[PDB]
Amino acid sequence: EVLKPRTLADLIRILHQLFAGDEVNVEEVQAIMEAYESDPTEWAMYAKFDQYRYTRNLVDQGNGKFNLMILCWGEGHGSSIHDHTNSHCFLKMLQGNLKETLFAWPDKKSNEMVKKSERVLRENQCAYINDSVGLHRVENISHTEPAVSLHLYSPPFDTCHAFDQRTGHKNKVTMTFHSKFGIRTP
Ligand SMILES: [Fe+2]
Repeated sequence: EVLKPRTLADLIRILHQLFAGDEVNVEEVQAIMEAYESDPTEWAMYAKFDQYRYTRNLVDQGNGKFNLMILCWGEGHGSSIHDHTNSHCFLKMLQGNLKETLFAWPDKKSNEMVKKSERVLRENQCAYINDSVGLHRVENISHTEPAVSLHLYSPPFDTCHAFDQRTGHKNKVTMTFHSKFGIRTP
């Protein structure tokens, strides 16, 4: 029932077709990303880790329609609470496991932020978020093993906001790439 890519290259090809138009079937993209069976022989060239924080590694620019990247989570690495600046955001597990915590948006007043959902993403699972869904934080569940995830953002974006869990106040953050196309960045 679901088109199953046999390789990461197949998946990218399919994604080029699915984002060529103006409409994006979210459930269709999600099912097809999920159907790809993570194969580290195919993506190890992108899996470039850092000791202290997670890294973002650009895989494909999707003809301007999306960014496809691989995120490498060291032992214990996690993100801040953040938004996704009005884009579609798909995240699929390639190795290990991430805990996703969804947060409600803050309003004007200062307040501890409210959790709306908490889950662990299973092997090969693809999750979806946008700003209407909520904010989230994601974290490697393991302090002894890495996690690796495949992210697709459409349209692409280079800035987002990080949120202080104690108050709801936010800061603009510029996103940076650790590598592009398997090549380390300055
Ligand atoms: Fe995110």
